[PDB]
Amino acid sequence: RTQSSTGTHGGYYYSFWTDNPNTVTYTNQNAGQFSVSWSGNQGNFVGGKGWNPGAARTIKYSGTYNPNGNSYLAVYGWTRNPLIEYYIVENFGTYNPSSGATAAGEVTVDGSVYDIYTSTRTNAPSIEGTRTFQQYWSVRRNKRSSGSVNTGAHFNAWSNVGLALGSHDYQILAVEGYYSSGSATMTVS
Repeated sequence: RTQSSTGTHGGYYYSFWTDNPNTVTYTNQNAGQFSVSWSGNQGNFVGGKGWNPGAARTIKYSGTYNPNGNSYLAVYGWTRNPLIEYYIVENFGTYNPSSGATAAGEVTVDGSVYDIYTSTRTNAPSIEGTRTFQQYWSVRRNKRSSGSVNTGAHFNAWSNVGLALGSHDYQILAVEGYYSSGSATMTVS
């Protein structure tokens, strides 16, 4: 029992995916706002609002992020040609989502050091089907739940490590949860 919902709402692209629709409720709200509540410590989900295609843009977000357990808050997106999955992690709960990726330096932007990581996913699900692709991570040391993200500074930092980013696909401010509980209301602009 999986559910995937994508579209445009309030002038913004949105995406919500879960393998347990009964324990997670995603609500599109006006403009770049969305809410997610999840309970019962059951199920995996990722959802949020943003843009398709993405770009090197300044992403402003504000709201309330109240996880209880395994969860993160991240700018999240993809490129093609080459195929790259990337995460700018602004906050997380009890597990660092970068675990197992390879350390690849530091970048200081938007009020904090971010630790950079890279990984390779081999025959894994992608926006293009089963593929081998590169992942980039920036993980904020100073966790926060509102602010601005200069995505281009991260893109440039990643390009000095490995492959440069390709042509943008979607780019969202995402809330994720993994067998946990919580609630969040975020507004992107």
